Amino acid sequence: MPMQMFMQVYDEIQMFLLEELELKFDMDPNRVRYLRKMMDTTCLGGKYNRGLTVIDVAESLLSLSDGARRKRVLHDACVCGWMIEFLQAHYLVEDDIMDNPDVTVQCAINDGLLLKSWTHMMAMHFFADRPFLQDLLCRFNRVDYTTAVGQLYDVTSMFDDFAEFTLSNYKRIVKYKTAYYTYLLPLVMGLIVSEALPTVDMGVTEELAMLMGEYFQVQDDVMDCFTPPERLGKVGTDIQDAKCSWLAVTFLAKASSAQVAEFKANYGSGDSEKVATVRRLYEEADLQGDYVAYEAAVAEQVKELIEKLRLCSPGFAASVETLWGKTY
Amino acid sequence: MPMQMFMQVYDEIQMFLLEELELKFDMDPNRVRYLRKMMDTTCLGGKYNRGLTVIDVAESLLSLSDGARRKRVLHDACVCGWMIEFLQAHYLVEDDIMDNPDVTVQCAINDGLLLKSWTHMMAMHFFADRPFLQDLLCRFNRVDYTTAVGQLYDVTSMFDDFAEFTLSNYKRIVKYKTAYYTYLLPLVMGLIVSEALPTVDMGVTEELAMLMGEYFQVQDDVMDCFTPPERLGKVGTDIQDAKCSWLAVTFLAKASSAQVAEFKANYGSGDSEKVATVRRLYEEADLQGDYVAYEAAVAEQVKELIEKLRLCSPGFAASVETLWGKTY
Ligand SMILES: Clc1cccc(CNC2CCN(Cc3c[nH]c4ccccc34)CC2)c1
Ligand SMILES: Clc1cccc(CNC2CCN(Cc3c[nH]c4ccccc34)CC2)c1
Repeated sequence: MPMQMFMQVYDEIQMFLLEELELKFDMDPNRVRYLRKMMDTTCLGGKYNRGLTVIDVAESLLSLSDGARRKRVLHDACVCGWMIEFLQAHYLVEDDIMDNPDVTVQCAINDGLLLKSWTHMMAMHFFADRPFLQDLLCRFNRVDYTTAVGQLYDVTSMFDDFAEFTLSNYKRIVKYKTAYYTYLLPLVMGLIVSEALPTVDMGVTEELAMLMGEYFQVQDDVMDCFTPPERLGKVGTDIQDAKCSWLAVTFLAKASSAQVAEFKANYGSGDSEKVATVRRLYEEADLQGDYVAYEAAVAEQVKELIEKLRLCSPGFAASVETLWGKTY
Repeated sequence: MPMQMFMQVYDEIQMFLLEELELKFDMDPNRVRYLRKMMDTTCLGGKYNRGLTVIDVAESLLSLSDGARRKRVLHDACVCGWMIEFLQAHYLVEDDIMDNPDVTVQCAINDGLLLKSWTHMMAMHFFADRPFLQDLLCRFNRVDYTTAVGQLYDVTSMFDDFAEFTLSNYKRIVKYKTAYYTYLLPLVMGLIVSEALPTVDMGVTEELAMLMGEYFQVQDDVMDCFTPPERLGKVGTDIQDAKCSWLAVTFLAKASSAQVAEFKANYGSGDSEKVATVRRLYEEADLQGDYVAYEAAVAEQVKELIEKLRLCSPGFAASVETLWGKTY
C-alpha cells in the first residue's frame, strides 16, 4: 500500500517543480513538458527501495511516544524518499555520461544538475517551516559528498597496482560509494521526520548500514561475474574495468604466487579469453565456498546488532529488519 | 590589497577541506595531494572578479551603521567569495566535459561533484554558528538552479528553428545563465555577511545585475565573432555552435528577407567559408554601429539605477559602481 501514497506524492512534487519553473523561472511550455518527460524517464521505473525505506521507518516510529502529526510525518517521509530517488537518478545520469556540439551530452550534464537541484528545491518548499530543515539539508549534503568521495576511491582503486586490493579498502569503497546513501541515509531521514534522531544509538545504526551495504556488494560483485549475460540480468564488466571487487580481493589472499601472476596478467582487459581465464581462476580457487561463509558471517552480525538496537529503539529495529529482509 | 587576504583565506579553506578528508573521510595521502593539485588547477588562475566583489561590498557596508565584528565580516566575505569561485570552477569543469573506461572523464565528473560539494562544506563549517547560514545556503542553491535552468535555455536555443532568436529570449538566457551568479550573487553575499540584506531595494539591485550582465554578454558575443583568434584572445565558436548571440538576434531584425535566408543557410556550420559568410553579413549590416549605441544606452540605464540605489543604500551603490567599472 505505501507505493500508492509514494506515487501520489511524486505527482505533487512534480507539479510543484514544473509550475515553479513556469511561474517563477520564465519557462516556456515546450521545455516544461521536456522536463516532465526527463523527470519520469530518470526517476521512475526502479524498485524505490531507498524511498520506501523512509516511509517504513516513519510509520514504525508512530508506535513509540493519531492526529495532525501523523498525516504530516507520512507526507514528510514520502518527500524525503523522493529526495533519495532523485539523488539516485542524478548519480545514474552522471554514470551514463561515463558510457564511452553533442546535444545528448549537453542535456545529460544539464539533467544531472537539475535532478540534484530538485532535491534541494523540494526540501526547501515542503519542509520550509520545519525545525529539522537545516539538519536534514546538512546530513543529505554530507552523504552526497561522501558518495563523491566513494566514487573517487572506486574509480582510482586500480591506480596510484593491486596494493589497494584489500578487504579493508574494499570496505572503504563500499561504505562511502554505496552504504551511506543506500542504507544509512533512508534510515536517518525516517528518524529526522519522526523527530526521533537522538533516541537511537547512531554507532549500531551506522555499523548495521555498513554491514548491509557490504552484504549487498559482495552478492552484487559475485553476480557481476557469474550471473549469465541477458539470460539472468545485465552486462557485468568488473573484470574488464579492473574493479576492486570482493572476488578479486578474496582471490588474491587465497591464490598461489603463480596464480596471482596469472590473475595480474589477465585482469583489466576487454579481451573475452582473458575475462574467461579470470572466471576459471575464481572457480578453481573455490571462491563460491568462501562467498557462502562470508555472507553467512555478515548475516549473523546483522541479526545480532538489530537486537542491541531493539533494547533502546524497538520500533526502529523492526524497520531495520524489513530493510535487511529486502537485501537478504 | 584584498587579493592577499583572499589568497590567505584560500590556504585556510584548502587546509580545512583536505584535513577533513584525511581525518573524517579516511583519505590516503596520495588522494589528498591529488585533490590539492585539482583544487589549485580548477580554482586558481582567473581574475577572481566574483570573489573580490563580495569583499568590496562588505568593506563598503562597514561605513554605514572597528571591533570584533569587522574582522569576522571581512573573513566571511572571503569564504563567500571562494564559494562563488569554486561554483565557477564546478561550471568550468562541467563545460570541459562537453569538449567533444576513460579515467580523465571519470575524474572530471568526480571533480565537478567535489567542487560543488566543497561550496556546501566550507559554508557549513565557517558559518556554522551564523544566523544567516540557512538563508545563505537557500539563496546560493537557488542561484545554482537558476544557472542550470539558464544552461537549458542556452543549449536548446537553436532547438524545439530561429523562433527563439529574439532580444527578450536573449535577455532570458543572459539573466539565468550568467547575470544571477556573476552579478547578483556576489552582491547579495556581500549584503548577507554584513547583515544588511533588508536595507536595500532588491528590485533596483536585480535590475542592475541583469543590465550589467546584458552589457557584458553583448560585448563578449561581439568579441567571440570579431576578436582575432589567438592574436587577441581565445577560440570563438558561437557561429559554428549556432548560439543565440546578440549579433544573431540584431542581424535578424535588420536584415532583408534574402539576407535572412542567406544567414539561415550559413549559420551553425563548422565550415570556414560559411562562418566567414556570416561575419561578412554582420559587417555589411553595420551591426558595429548598433553595438556602440546598444551598449551606450545600457550604460546610461546602469548609471541612473545606481543613483536610485544611492538614495537609500549609499555605501552599497559605490561597491555596485566599482563592479560596473570592471565591466565597462
Ligand atoms: Cl561499491 C563497489 C565496491 C567495489 C567494486 C564495485 C564494483 N561494482 C559492480 C558494479 C556492477 N554490478 C551490478 C551488476 C552488473 N551485472 C550484474 C548482474 C547481476 C546482478 C548485478 C549486476 C555490481 C558490482 C562496487
Ligand atoms: Cl549568456 C549567452 C547568451 C547567448 C549566447 C551566448 C554565447 N556565449 C559566447 C561564449 C563564448 N564567448 C567568450 C569568448 C570566446 N572567444 C572570445 C574572444 C574574446 C573575448 C571573449 C570570447 C562569449 C560569448 C551566451
